[PDB]
Amino acid sequence: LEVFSQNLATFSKTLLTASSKVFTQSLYTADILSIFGEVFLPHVMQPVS
Amino acid sequence: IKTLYNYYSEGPSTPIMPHLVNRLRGLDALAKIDATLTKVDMNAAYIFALRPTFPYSYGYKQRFSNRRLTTSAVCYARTGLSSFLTVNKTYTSNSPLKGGSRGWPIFNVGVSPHVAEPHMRTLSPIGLEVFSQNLATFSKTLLTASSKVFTQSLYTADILSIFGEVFLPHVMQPVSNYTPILVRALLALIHILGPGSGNCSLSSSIFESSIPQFFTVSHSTNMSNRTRYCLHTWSAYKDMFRNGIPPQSTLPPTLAPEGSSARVLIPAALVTSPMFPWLLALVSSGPQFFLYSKDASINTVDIGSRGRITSPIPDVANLDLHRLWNLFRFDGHRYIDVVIVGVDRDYVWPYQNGVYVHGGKGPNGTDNYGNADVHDGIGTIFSSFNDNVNVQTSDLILGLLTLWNHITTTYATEEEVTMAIKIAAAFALVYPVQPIVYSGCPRAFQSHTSYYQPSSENCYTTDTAEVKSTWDTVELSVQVNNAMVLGMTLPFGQPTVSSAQWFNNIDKAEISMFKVGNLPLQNLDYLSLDMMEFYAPTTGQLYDIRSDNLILSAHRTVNLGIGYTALADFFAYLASVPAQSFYHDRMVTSPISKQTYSVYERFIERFVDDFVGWDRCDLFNLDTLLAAKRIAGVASSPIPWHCSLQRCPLPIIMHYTGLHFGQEHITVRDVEGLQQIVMRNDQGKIVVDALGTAAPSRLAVKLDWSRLSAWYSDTTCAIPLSDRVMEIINYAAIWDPTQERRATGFVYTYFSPNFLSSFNASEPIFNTSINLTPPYDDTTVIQNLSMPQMLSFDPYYESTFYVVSADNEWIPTSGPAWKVPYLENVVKRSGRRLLAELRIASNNGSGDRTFLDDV
Amino acid sequence: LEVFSQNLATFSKTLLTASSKVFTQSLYTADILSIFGEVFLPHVMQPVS
Amino acid sequence: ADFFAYLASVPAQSFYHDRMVTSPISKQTYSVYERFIERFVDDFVGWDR
Amino acid sequence: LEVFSQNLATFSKTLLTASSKVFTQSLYTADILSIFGEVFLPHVMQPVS
Amino acid sequence: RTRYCLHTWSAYKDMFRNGIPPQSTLPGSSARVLIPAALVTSP
Amino acid sequence: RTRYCLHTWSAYKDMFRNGIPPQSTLPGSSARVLIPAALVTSP
Amino acid sequence: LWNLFRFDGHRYIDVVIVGVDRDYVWPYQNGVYVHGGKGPNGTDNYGNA
Repeated sequence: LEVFSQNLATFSKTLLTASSKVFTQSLYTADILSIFGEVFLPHVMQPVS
Repeated sequence: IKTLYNYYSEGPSTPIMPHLVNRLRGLDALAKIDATLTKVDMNAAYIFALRPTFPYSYGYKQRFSNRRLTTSAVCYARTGLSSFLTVNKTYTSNSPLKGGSRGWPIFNVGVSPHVAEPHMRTLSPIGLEVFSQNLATFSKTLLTASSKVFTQSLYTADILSIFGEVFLPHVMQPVSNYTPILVRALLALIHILGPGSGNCSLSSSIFESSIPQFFTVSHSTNMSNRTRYCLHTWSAYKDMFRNGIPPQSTLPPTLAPEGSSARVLIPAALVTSPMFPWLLALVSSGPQFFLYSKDASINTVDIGSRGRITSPIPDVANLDLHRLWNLFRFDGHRYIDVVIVGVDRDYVWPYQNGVYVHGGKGPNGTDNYGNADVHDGIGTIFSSFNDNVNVQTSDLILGLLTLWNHITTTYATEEEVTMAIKIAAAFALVYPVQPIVYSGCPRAFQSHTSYYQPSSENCYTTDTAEVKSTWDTVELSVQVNNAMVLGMTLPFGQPTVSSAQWFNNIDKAEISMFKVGNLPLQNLDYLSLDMMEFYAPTTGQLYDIRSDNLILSAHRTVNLGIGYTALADFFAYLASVPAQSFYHDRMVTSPISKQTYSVYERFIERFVDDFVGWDRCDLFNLDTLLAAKRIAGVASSPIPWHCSLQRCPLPIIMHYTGLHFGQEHITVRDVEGLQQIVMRNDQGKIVVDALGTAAPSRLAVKLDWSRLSAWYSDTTCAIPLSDRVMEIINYAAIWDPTQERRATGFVYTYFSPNFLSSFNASEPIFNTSINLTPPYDDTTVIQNLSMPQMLSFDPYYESTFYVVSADNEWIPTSGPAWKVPYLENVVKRSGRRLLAELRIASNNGSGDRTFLDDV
Repeated sequence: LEVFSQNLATFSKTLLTASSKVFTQSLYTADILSIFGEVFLPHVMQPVS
Repeated sequence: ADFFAYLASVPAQSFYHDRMVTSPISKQTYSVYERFIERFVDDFVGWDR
Repeated sequence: LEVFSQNLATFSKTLLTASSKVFTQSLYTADILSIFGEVFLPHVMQPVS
Repeated sequence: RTRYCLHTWSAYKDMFRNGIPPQSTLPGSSARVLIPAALVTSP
Repeated sequence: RTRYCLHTWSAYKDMFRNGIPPQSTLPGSSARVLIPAALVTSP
Repeated sequence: LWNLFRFDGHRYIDVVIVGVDRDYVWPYQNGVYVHGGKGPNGTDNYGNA
């Protein structure tokens, strides 16, 4: 949902609501966010499977 | 709401400008919703957008026809040069070529003193925080949008400092306007591809087979409107303003753009975009490079008078095919500081090798380059624009297609696009000199004329396979070439006095102080701020497919340019503006040219303010009209000044104005509008004694527009092909009592037989297999699309003249006694019909009239 | 229908995500739609046969 | 078509090899045969004549 | 009118932004207005002719 | 006769920059038909 | 007669510190007129 | 009568010309060089006023 907010609205620090760096090399940092926003935009816009 | 049927059904009203402007607005609205631009093939949507065809049905009538078999068909007018054929740069030999001009005109456009009015905009969440910084005393709660999660992005605190330092006016008053760059984009696309009818030379026989697929880039220092570029990173650019203010400083912001010393902020992620070189263009001064067709042999074609298509024109070897891109000169920003934001000290310029960004990577491994080198022209950078570079049409327009896709979707509103289309329509097309054919006078009035012999002017064709029309008697000498080069016009009729000439091994351009128009500058601050996401986007869409794409927009501006040309021709036949007032010798032949220009500009200035909404003097001026020079050894043809500024044929004018010239206005039967004209000589013997009918006054046409319809088909005759004798001369003449010798003939602006043969195809493609032969051909007439004779021969003096019979047995009120043309517009392109005109004898029995009379 | 409701959706460009790829990369890009969606975009916009 | 040719009085010799050299009456008969065919095609087929 | 409503606007000086340039730099500065706005400021304040 | 050019989807994609044009170009290539591999074997 | 001095906007700006004074100085320079380049060519 | 009158106007005038390049040519008198425009011997950015 935060990636959806990134792709839907102009950037703001309040949009970053779920990411964290407490856990290292996990699926919850900002580079995973960039991955989701870069190579999976269709599935962010239309979550379907 | 309205359709082409409704527009073709209705005619002009007594207030013409309130009627013509509304009709043009409705035609533009129709052009908006016309499809045939997205799903169709690439070089068919382009050809439909840039070379629109106007259907029409011709036909002529005769008095005593016995089983006369005629063909009712549909033709497609089209006008406008799609390109220009000149001699190649390495010709020498100083000899004429069949269709090769020694030089081409330059329609130079200046910088408008007016500034496009910007409209309101809203700031991004980061921009609102900069507003809070500039509006309130500092607090840590004011910093609400910035973050350091994303490195070297547009959302950290240094970007905030940039916004607060060099863009404070735009933070306080968020405002933007984008019509200048849209105008330049539309003009660039249209000139690169070429609008019009496909004719690509001073001769009306050579055409362009289709839109070119390959271009070549050529460089010429002498005749290039180049601009200077400097490249910096943001750090070095800011550092160069620390020890005082250097000369030519771009640091202060701009609200009213000024020509020199501009600057643009370009993010690093957008430098690599294909739209960046086109964005540096369309705001700079142009053309910084010349665009040619890669091959002029597989693209140029020849059309005969009968419709014979010969592909290789006789002199393919020594000819270049300039696009309209090389015939236009634009003045924009002359010095641009391209400053890249979010870049370290080893940037490396991506496009051109050997070009180093100030503050970036140095020549040989060094970092933080300390030189702000100035590059002359956009070809020294952007390796795609180097000399002798061969480009495919897709790999050259794509960036443009990208740029227009972004601005019209993210940055600009629909009103800006509409204004851009309306403004760009003024420079959309280029038209050659107007040719005319004087029919002469009947032998009965040989002693009462100053213009007895038939003549022709500006009638040039190069086809040799078929028979050449006798009217075309133009030989392309140097003097004639220059005289016709000084004769091309724009949609509003403005000529140019600037020219270029590249041959032997020398390129030389003469650019006069007078310009054909002016264009507004693009404020680069709006571009920079939009490109850093400082403004909120206008729309969240990604594609302009469903709203104002580049091809549909360009189609709209081409339609509006042809409409401007048609309305200008109509205004010429409203103020009695002669064609000869727009030739090379317009400033010395007669002092009445200024008087005609007064009324013509009165019409144009009312049209522009009522429809375009821009300053009139920026789109049309008398500066180039009044700066005529005359070549030297070029003499004017002995033709009376009786025809207007017709640039497009009659069907286009009727389409854009509602003029009706059908067969209902041709009289066949008959109470006293006749007058006997009597003239005696010094011996008291009557020497004329002929019947005549008074030509209508412009007031009468104003109160009844069918008077103009009847005035046509009373003075109009079909143009003969093999002989210089018309069938109207044997019966009628023009009698002007205020003239010393009171008899004359008809002037009849004349296009070509080859040009009208090109009208047969429904799409402007002619390679080998297109059949341009006339429909149902049986046996010598070149078709009359010429507009009637002017209702007045003086721009200010109102006097009455007559159409006078010449034989004895013809009564002018009984109807014309020759081949009398008639026209219709026709929406649905139908096929050939073989019709028969017969006598009515009360025993006329035909199967169709007997059994097919139900409907 | 997925492609149609996709290209019709409102995005906010922003170089963080891939929506900005229609600007930084040619407008005939397949990183927001699919390759087939990019190819059949004109016909997806006007479905006729 | 044969019935229309009878109705429009179209001779059978207007469709031979010498239809154009014999006498111009062939085109005069075509000028009515075409009307008959055009009406029939515009009333039944619905395609361009 | 842009220049007039500009110089009439309330700012908070603060050396972070450019409004403070009328203090740290001569009061005839063109970093808040434009150069033309700075030049025509007295006449923008009182438009007469 | 008419000219036919046979490719694969992966090979046809690699001809152009990275994707194939929405509108087919001029030169063969005047027309383009996309056939799933399951329909090619049909009579 | 009167004395005329012709400059350009960019060159006229560089005479002073960085901007040109709102009030013209004493010495020529007793009066100043700003003309857009499109109006200079007018008769 | 032009010669019979004497008027007192401005004695010193600065013609500025805004929106022009560094190769500007004075279009009214040969041999007259605009400061910041075309120089005497084809030069650019003329330095003397």
